Amino acid sequence: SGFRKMAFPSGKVEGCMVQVTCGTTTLNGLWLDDVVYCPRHVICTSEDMLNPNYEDLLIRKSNHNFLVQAGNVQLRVIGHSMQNCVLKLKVDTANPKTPKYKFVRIQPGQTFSVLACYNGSPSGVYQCAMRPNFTIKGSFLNGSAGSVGFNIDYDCVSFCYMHHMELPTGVHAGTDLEGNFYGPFVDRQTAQAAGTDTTITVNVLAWLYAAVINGDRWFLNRFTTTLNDFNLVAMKYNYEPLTQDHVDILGPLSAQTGIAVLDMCASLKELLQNGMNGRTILGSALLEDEFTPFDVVRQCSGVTF
Amino acid sequence: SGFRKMAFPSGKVEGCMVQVTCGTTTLNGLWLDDVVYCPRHVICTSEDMLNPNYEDLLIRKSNHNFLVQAGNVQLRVIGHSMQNCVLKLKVDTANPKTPKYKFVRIQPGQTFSVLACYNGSPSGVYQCAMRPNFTIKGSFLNGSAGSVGFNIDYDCVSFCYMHHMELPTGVHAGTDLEGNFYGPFVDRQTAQAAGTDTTITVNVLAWLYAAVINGDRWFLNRFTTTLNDFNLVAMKYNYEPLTQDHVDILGPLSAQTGIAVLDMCASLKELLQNGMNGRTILGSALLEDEFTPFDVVRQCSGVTF
Repeated sequence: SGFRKMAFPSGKVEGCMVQVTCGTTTLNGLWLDDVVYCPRHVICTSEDMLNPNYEDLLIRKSNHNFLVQAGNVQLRVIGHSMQNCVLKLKVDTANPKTPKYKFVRIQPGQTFSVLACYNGSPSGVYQCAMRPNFTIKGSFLNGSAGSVGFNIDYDCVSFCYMHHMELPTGVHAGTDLEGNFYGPFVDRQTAQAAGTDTTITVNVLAWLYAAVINGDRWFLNRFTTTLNDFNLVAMKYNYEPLTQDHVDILGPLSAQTGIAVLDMCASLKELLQNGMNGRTILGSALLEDEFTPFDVVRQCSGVTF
Repeated sequence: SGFRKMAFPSGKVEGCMVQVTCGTTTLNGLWLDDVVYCPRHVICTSEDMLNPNYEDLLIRKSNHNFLVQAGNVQLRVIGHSMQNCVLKLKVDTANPKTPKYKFVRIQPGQTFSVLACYNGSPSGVYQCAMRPNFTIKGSFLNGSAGSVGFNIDYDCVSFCYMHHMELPTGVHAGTDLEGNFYGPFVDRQTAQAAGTDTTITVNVLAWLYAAVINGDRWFLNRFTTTLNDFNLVAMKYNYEPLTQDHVDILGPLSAQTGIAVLDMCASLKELLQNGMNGRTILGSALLEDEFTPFDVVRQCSGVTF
């Protein structure tokens, strides 16, 4: 019945999006309860970009110097504070659109939906995944700093990301809602770059299982292999090595389809060692590593929120 | 700065979604003002799937026999009517979430976002395009009939599609909000199938222009060609033939990049006649035909709503 990349409905999250302007820089922030969260480098100026020191900028900042906008409505600020690398300003106006929310930190390989917004107005929503080098291959333009990626579980919203900068290589770096950076990055213009990227294995295995579910079975083989062999193959073809947790997590899909994991390992090894022979899987001629097993289960079972 | 497939924020549309139940069949509908629109085959039963006649069923239908669910809230229905192939039930409760809306009919090649819903609750959003055979390659499971695809223009929402059935071939068919079917399809369980499909040229050209904008210009050539030659090669490789409107519409992108359309036509002909030589463009090894020029302009210029 098809298999398409879909993101969570960005209905509750967009209601808490606000705009903040300080001096000459303008971007967007999140408005939960009566505290607004924004990137810390909004107090930084063009001159401060060579070497910024944030404690002096924070102590020298006053309440009136900061302008906060919710669409056309400007609120009032009665206090300010800083937490790690994220500024949280005490705003006297509580947000009636605040949903039930949780703050979580995600490990590499987990997928989340990002609501891209410019100048405090939403523009679009799409899915993305955390690369092993702690980067995301998203689509952001200038002035888009402050967009937040989120996950939805029934009623609770889990926020996991917040855009901060764009690397010279064309990838993006961000921090969690508590101010901790994702990977070895700092908010400065020194020699900042990411490491070597490796394609994930669990995501491509889940994608293959979804393809088998949808009716594509031409790549199935009749062989069985060990686990050290697949670990060596993954490390040899630039893939993250497989573990016992990664072979247990595929239990639901394997039971649903009836095909063992080692057979899929052999099939994937034969696909890598021989290409796709010109055929395409789910309309793609290359392996996709942006489908976690949970996404495959949810889309193929119609779980709704 | 990246290039991803993103859909419109489903915040205003999500609040207008409601659920209906009649007899044994249950699905979801749209609630605008104080009239609800639902697919017309809800009044059919298991026996009616061989040869249904709707006039008698509407004659015998009463107000109390129809159950409407707005989340947990049940409304009141005062009267019923049908327009073409869509049921319009007069509900005495006006929808406070009704936005500024327009009803439009789209031609093949235009893209829109679909808010998939199950049992009256949203599930996800994704982009899709109207194929020349009047079908869409979406991801819908059983009981998802009634989801509506929409477009957003600043403040006005344009609704263009509504899911009705799943073809045996694995594609979907739907009707506009007025009730006219998209292509030769009837809401009956008989011999129904689509025609031959072809890849749309303008979407591929827009995708190539976006790739050139992002900095991937390894396929650029130094040749010029006529327009009849491109028409011949498009019809030769099963592409929709190009026109003068399709060469004028690419004016903005071509002026922005400074690359003539005929040069891109020659590059595309040489790509099709020789493959991609193992290289990839924007992370895909196959040509993409789901990016209209408007989408390319909007994403590369950061137009927000």
